[PDB]
Amino acid sequence: EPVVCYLYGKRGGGKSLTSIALATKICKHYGVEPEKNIYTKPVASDYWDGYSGQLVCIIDDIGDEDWSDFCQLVSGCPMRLNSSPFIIATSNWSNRRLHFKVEVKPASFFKNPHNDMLNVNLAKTNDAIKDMSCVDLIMDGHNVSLMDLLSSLVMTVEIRKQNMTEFMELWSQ
Repeated sequence: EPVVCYLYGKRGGGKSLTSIALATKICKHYGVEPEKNIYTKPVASDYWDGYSGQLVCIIDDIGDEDWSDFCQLVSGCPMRLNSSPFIIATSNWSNRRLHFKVEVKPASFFKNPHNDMLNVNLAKTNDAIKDMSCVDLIMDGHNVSLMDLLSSLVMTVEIRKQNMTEFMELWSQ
């Protein structure tokens, strides 16, 4: 049902900021108010209870084995009313359906020297927040931009907006 974008990396490495940036860019793409269309909560069995139709859902800090819990959340995702929400998951580490796995770490210039975390002040002054160029996004082995990721997610949604998945299975045999 839902396209899951899976962002992982070290604490304070930029995965959280990126999840929100991606979330709001998804909302802007679809002509929708971000502050009303981002449902973000730490992973938990009652994650969906407070949900009320936000376009984008963020499932945070998938740690303490939380992966079985998060697998349930995806399989049991509710519907929307435009028909699935985008799902962004964050986690310290990586690791079967249609998904995007993206490692998030600071771009070399913006890695804090004291700790290997993201220097958000420096990214701010360097106008590197708007496009999240302050961050390295690593997907299928290579660096990718936030807009590339957004564009890829939106396109595969448009692909599934058609009702082709059955035929694509057939065509793929």
